[PDB]
Amino acid sequence: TEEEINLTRGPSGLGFNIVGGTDQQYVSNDSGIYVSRIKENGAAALDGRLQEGDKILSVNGQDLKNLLHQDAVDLFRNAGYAVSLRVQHNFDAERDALNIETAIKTKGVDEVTIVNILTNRSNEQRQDIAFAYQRRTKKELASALKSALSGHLETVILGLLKTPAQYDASELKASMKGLGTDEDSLIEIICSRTNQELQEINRVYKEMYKTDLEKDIISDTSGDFRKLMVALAKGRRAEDGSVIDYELIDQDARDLYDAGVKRKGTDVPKWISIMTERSVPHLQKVFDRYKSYSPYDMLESIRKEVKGDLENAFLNLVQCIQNKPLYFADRLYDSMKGKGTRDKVLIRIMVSRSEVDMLKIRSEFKRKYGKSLYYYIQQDTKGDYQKALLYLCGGDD
Ligand SMILES: [Ca+2]
Ligand SMILES: [Ca+2]
Ligand SMILES: [Ca+2]
Ligand SMILES: [Ca+2]
Ligand SMILES: [Ca+2]
Repeated sequence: TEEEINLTRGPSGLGFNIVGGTDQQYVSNDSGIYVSRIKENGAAALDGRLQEGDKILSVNGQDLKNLLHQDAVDLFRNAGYAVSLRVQHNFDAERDALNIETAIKTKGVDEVTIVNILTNRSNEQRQDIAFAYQRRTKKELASALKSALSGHLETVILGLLKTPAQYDASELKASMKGLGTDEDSLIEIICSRTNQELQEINRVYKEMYKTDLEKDIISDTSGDFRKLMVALAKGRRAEDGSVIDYELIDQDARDLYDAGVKRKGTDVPKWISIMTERSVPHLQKVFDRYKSYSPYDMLESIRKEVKGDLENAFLNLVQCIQNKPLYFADRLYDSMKGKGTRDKVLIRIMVSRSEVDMLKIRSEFKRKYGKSLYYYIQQDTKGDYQKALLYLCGGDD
């Protein structure tokens, strides 16, 4: 609510304290000026309209806009004795929840407004919106949208309503439930996640499904492929050390060579040890030093040495080590380049990465393919589903 308040200044000021400004912003999450306290017997106290927490929108009939804290203090002191204040009595989450509700309950469902809200809010902001929606309607927002939406738009929106660890845990469960294991989706998640992401995934997975992620992996996988996936999911890769171990970079490169191209067969345990335990910056230098010894680089060496799920997992792993944004750019390109769309891949990347490194993915994509990721999404998808993806993309080029 907005009310205009007229006060008369006395020798002790207008009678209230202010906080905020462009140089604060950590006290209010924006640049606005807010009333924090009302001094008793001051002008604002006897008037009774000004409240603690009000946002000062206007003073003497000028909209406060991008003011430093001292600039607002100078504005309140030079306003004269008769001052008019246009005030405003997460309120953002409460508003977004109400509009989503009216959108869901609009005849035919306002899918546009739902997308415009949820795809243009951060993940934490979406959690707040979910809290306010359930308090107001006594119904779960995802459940409501699951009935309201359909098709690929439902998949996107429902994915966005999960925390990052919940979404990754649910996609990992989906890739193993039943008899057919989706190795591509399992490999994509396990290979591309950081130690911090995986430690939280292992925690959330246990809470959601009452079973350790490692145990579901052991059930649905076998062979060296099982060993590589169990190793990566532990999320205890060496953290980036302060020193570059050149001796170890060269020896690791020699060990990868001797384990594969140089011999008949492959010492797969040796490959798993090096590529899961060493830090990522160390392994990037290892893969370059490997080119000094081998006529084929690490990816070509993998194609020549192993096959099937093991090959696919190693190829995805080396790409993520070498260049994670380029990895997702290529997977995005693969999901869209030919007939139809691999929507499950396209959606999972856009949901999971839009708030992590979507600018780097778009940069790599545009430089490699000459057209923006935006463009490719535009061509391959349609409708509010397309609009959702384009918002997660963030912009053209
Ligand atoms: Ca409609
Ligand atoms: Ca539905
Ligand atoms: Ca299965
Ligand atoms: Ca070999
Ligand atoms: Ca296509």
